[PDB]
Amino acid sequence: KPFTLPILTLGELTNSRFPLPIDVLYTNPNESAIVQCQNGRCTLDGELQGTTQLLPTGICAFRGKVTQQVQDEHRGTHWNMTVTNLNGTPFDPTEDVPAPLGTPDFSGQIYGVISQRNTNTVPGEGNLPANRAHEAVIATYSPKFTPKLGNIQFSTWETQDVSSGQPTKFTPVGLASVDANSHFDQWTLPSYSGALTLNMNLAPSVAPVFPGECLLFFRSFIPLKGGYGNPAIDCLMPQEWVQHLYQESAPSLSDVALVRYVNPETGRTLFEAKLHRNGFLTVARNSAGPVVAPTNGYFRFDSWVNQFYTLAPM
Amino acid sequence: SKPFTLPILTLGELTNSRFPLPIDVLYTNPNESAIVQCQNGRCTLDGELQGTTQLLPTGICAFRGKVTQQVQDEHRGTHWNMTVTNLNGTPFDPTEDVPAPLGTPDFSGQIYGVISQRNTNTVPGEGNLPANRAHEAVIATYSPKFTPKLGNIQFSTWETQDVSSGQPTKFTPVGLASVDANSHFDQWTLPSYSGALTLNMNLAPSVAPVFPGECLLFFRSFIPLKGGYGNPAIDCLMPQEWVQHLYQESAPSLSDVALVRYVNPETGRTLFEAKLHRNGFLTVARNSAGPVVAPTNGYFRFDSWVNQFYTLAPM
Ligand SMILES: C[C@@H]1O[C@H](O)[C@@H](O)[C@H](O)[C@@H]1O
Ligand SMILES: C[C@@H]1O[C@H](O)[C@@H](O)[C@H](O)[C@@H]1O
Ligand SMILES: C[C@@H]1O[C@H](O)[C@@H](O)[C@H](O)[C@@H]1O
Ligand SMILES: C[C@@H]1O[C@H](O)[C@@H](O)[C@H](O)[C@@H]1O
Repeated sequence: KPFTLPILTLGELTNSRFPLPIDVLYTNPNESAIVQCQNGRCTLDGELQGTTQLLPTGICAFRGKVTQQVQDEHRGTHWNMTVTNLNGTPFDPTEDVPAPLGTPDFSGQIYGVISQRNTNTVPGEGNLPANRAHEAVIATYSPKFTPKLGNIQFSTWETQDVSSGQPTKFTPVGLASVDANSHFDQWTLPSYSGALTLNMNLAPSVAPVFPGECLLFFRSFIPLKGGYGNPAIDCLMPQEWVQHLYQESAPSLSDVALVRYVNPETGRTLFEAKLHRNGFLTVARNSAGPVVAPTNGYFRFDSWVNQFYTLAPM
Repeated sequence: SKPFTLPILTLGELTNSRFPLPIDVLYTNPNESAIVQCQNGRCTLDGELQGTTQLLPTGICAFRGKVTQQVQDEHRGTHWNMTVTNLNGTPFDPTEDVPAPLGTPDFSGQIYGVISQRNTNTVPGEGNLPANRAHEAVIATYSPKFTPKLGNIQFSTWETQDVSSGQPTKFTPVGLASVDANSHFDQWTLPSYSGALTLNMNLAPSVAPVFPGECLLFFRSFIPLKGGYGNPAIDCLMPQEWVQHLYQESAPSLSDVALVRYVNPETGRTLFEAKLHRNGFLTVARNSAGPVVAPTNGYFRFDSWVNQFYTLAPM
């Protein structure tokens, strides 16, 4: 079965690491961190890895139940919630995954909305349940962030109106802050089972091997609740590529696919890239920053090549 | 002729094309009195997007634009006029043959979400990272001030001051503010995209069974509530992944109807069959309302092109 990529353009792609559209292609050759994100991880023959799942609505989402308000040194009102799988089934910590699929894969203060729909109903209210929603923050670097253990903590501005024991949804929206105390680092993984524990079942780190090459990312700018900043989240492949590869399950005929970024209006190749078996792109570029190209551009699979292939410089 | 196909995503792997929600259940309601004419999640089987449908899951019920004015409510809350662009940031051209900017909500109600802003500019001499803010907001799509086809809408906030004019603004939808009587939630009533006395234009057509004994089959999602009582749902004709797939493939439609079977892969058994109509919606032979009780690892498989006169096996 022939390997293919979707023919979605850049303006028709979304980030696999946060629910955002792709804004630009981006490189950063001098990156010192190990790149080992856990969402947006899929091999070219369709094997999902890390915490990657298929739903755009599941990325950095949680489902579960609030148990109780809990004490925390930091500003706000804090709440513990058990978390299930996104489909509502109990999370089984013995599954070979780092954490429930969809769990955030970076250090930071994730801002979103917690909403609840009660299980019990009121006969006087048409046998309909009570609801509430409030803004919430999840500090993924907190020692109380333990999604692999089945529970996490979030904070609210709201001091009282979060109910215990009721079905709870977290809808991510952006970051609370990128100030010095907010520990935003997109390449630092959370400790999924808590402080001082080793993460397990990780999707592998990715890196260029060939001289002169660097990773190419699909970059999205992420909203902020407050403060100064222009934070971004870079994914290895957009969510639509995860979904496509998973569907197709095309055998990988070598370790490296040659892809061409094409202008469909003109037919011209803007640049070429290596698409590696584990699901990431490299290019021959010696600079950091956006790739300035039209958003109607798209990657086209050309052929299977190998580690010895020399890319034309961007 | 390029063969027609559906994605092999299961129900637990599909999302709603009318609001950013996972699909929860398949659903019928034969006795529905409203005309079904939603504008998001509209795609022909040969890949033609219709209505306000676009491809991004992040674009559904999203807005992009700039705030122009603050207006305090008589009683409570603050209203903000917002001039909207296309989601890709280019100016919205109202003479474009669409009902409204792609992604515009397609139903009456109070849509609850978060408005966020990232300022364009920084203060000369004063540090070079832009200022940001986000607050909860509500968009009343039934409001006379909801005129996205004219290039502007209004949202309201609890926040009374901290929303900036002339700065890039994003609306991230989250759910509904209310489903009380005064909140006018009706998923099949279209907004008046240009205001109340003006006719909507360039609409995707209404959908309905033709053949006796059939009813529409929907992909149903439950939508969060900011407050109050209720368990509101949003029904789409096809999930967003089917829109994306059909658009990609652009397979010619070889009859008016693609016969599809909902299959249990564990047993290989067909649970039921359905008609997938050329204009992009499903019907089944069912004479009851409510969820279809089936495993979420079940999925629709294309069987063959049939005629509109084909008689469905009763569900
Ligand atoms: C819920 C809280 O209300 C306050 O007025 C705001 O200043 C906070 O940002 C937050 O939204
Ligand atoms: C930089 C400042 O951060 C705060 O959270 C906001 O409320 C202000 O509007 C401003 O953007
Ligand atoms: C921003 C507003 O703050 C208040 O405390 C809340 O009661 C409202 O629901 C809203 O969130
Ligand atoms: C029914 C009530 O509606 C309000 O908005 C909520 O704040 C309460 O928690 C409760 O759900």
